[PDB]
Amino acid sequence: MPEIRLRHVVSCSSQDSTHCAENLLKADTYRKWRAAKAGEKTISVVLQLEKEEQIHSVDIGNDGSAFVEVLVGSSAGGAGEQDYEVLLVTSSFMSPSESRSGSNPNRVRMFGPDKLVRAAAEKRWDRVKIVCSQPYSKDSPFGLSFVRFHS
Repeated sequence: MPEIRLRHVVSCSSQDSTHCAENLLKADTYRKWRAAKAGEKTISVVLQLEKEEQIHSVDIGNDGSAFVEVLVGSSAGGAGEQDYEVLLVTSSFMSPSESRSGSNPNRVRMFGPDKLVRAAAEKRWDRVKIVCSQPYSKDSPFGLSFVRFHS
């Protein structure tokens, strides 16, 4: 099919035990991504792609988040987490105020071809780096409701 699904969280830089970033593998179940701790200032989570393919459109739901960046890369080599290419810079969906109880505390957004670099999006990748950014928590953890990709 002309879609892209996740397999497992290859790399991660912000995930808890029960609500770990691996919960993103089950976008339709009963668990989402939640930073390993509270004080959601900036969390990173690199997920793997069940198959190396290109990227034409992406889907990510914000769970009290505000900025969401996504990088692309392949499992080739795998020396450091800096051998990726900025597929789509951080996307601002919410703010650090409505995430509490002033406005939409949760919203889901997506990306297409215009939001992805053509020089890289058309390159077959099989790894993705998702990094959320925005200081909205302090005692309770949070992050994304789910993450998806589609060619």
